[PDB]
Amino acid sequence: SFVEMVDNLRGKSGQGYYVEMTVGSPPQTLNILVDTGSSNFAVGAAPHPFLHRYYQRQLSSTYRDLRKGVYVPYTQGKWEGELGTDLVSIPHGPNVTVRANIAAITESDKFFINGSNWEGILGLAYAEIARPDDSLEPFFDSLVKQTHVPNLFSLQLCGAGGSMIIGGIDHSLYTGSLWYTPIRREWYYEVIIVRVEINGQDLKMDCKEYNYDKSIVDSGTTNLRLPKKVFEAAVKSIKAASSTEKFPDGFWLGEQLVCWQAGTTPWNIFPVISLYLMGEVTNQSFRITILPQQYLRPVEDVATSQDDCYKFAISQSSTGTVMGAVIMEGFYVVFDRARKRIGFAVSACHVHDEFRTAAVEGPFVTLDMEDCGYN
Ligand SMILES: CCCN1C(=O)OC[C@@H]1Cc1cc(C[C@@H]2CS(=O)(=O)C[C@H](NCc3cccc(C(C)C)c3)[C@H]2O)ccc1O
Repeated sequence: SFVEMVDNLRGKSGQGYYVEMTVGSPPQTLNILVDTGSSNFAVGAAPHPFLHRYYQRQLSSTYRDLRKGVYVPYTQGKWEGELGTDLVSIPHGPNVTVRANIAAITESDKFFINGSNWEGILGLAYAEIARPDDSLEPFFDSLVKQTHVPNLFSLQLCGAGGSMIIGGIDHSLYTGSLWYTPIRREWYYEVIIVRVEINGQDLKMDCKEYNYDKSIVDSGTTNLRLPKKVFEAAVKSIKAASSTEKFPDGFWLGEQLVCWQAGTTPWNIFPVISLYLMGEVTNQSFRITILPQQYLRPVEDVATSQDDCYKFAISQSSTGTVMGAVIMEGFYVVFDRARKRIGFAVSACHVHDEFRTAAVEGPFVTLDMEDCGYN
């Protein structure tokens, strides 16, 4: 019965993908950002310039105050509020109702986005990174304990809406085979990258550099973020491959956006990036290939024209590798919590390049993959 959940997501990689939910009795409708990069369920509970609606605890008869404060600092943006519990449901999700923890946001800073269309956030990662501490059971954990919903979900983010299949895998949302990588540790959705190639060229770095100090799958992050050393190597390789044309130094920093005559974007000059992930069997891995149409996020024409403009969706990180929404977009991603693994398959709503195609290929042989994990 996953068909009811197909296409239940809206938004983009820039402002975030969100799903509709209801909290309290009577049910209060709110759009909630889908974030596999955090573990707190929180909604605006007070007026805000960017909010068109918010959670009103007083109007809910099922609301319960936990008499405890909470705050959450994200890489960018933060909020604080009061903890409590209330009945929660997902209209275009499993037909169930569960009591989960809810952080009523009373104050925030650079958290809500103007015009994003969402007023809350659904942290889908594990309790280990929940605030104030791992005692605050995350939404998905509550859902799985209180109902018969299987312990797993899948995300199909489509750039250029999308689907969040709660409790299973919808075989009609992807093509080819699903390839699985182990979830290294249950806190963020941590994985291990064992090799990286640009246009078939191996970056030739100590694979530990790829996972320094970790690598995570974050639907709540827009770009592909890479550790300093890896970012520099990647940019250097991407520059050479596209040396045909020159771009502002600010462009490679994700500041300036490059434009081209409507339909003249030189995709061919931009290389494909292949990230190899640790597999399920000894010395085995697989790779996902990212096309330029993925790491070149399209943006509105800053001018008064109508030319195709984009922003370099690859940026430097100091908190490890982050496989964000722009990476997830070409693929169907299965967060198989039950079997502690993450699956990747070519999405039905994949990118359409002329002579190239985003892919998930295997199997590959890779020795000493364990040494790729950072400690
Ligand atoms: C798809 C579009 C996503 N977006 C984005 O990147 O910036 C704006 C936009 C929407 C948006 C998303 C988030 C979720 C954050 C984003 S982050 O870029 O901050 C990485 C972090 N996950 C990793 C992380 C990093 C530090 C601390 C924590 C704890 C909460 C466990 C977790 C994640 O939860 C918070 C506020 C927002 O306005």
